[PDB]
Order: sequence, then C-alpha cells, then structure tokens
Amino acid sequence: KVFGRCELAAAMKRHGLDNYRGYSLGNWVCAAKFESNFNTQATNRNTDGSTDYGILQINSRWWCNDGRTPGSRNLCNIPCSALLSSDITASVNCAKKIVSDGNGMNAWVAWRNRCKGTDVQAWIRGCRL
Ligand code: NA
Repeated sequence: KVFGRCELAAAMKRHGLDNYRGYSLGNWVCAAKFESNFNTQATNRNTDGSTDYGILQINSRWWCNDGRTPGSRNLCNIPCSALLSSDITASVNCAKKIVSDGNGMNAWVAWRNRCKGTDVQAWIRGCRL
C-alpha cells in the first residue's frame, strides 16, 4: 500500500508516534517519505547481506528475521514480511523499540540526512488531525 501523506500522519498518530520519545509527528512522516516513499512494500538490500523492510525500512540484521541474514538478531520478534503489510502496526511497534535503544531517530540514515534540523512540521501541514 502507498499511503497518502495525511493518511499516514493520522495512522501514525493513532498508533502513538506523535511526540514518542520527544519526536513530533512531522519527524516520522518525513522519515517514512525518504525511507520508502510511503510504500509499505519497499525493500532494499545492503552490502552486508542484510535487508531493510517496509515503510520505515527496518533492517534484518537486528530487528526482524527474514531467514537469510546469518548471525542476525530478531529484536522485534517478527518475520520481516510482517513489516510489508498494509497495516502499519508491526512497523510502528518495532520502530518504538528502535527509537528507544539509545540513538533516537539517528538509526534512520535518511532521517539524519534529510529531516534532522529541517522544518519537519511542514510534513503534516494541511492535515485534519
Ligand atoms: Na534478523
């Protein structure tokens, strides 16, 4: 599923991401935009053999099991395919665990490089929230 900007903002808010660990809603919408272009089916392979999955491009090395990343942890206790679902619950629930680990939203490369220090409120402007 390819979300609309405001439709994603409302689902993230419903799941409790607005101000989760001090990160306003605009940060999560910005990160989803640059990580997956709002597509729940997005996958990208890395050089180390790991794979990033879903709307928030959650990596198979630490967070999920895809059965092909040797010596990898499954810290969110889920199959990576659960992160490609049109329902974002698993992606949101796993993202809350990642953002809590100590590095905050810096775990998402595209957030650090394209959202961090910008006007992230613009990503929710015009939405009925
Ligand atoms: Na894994």
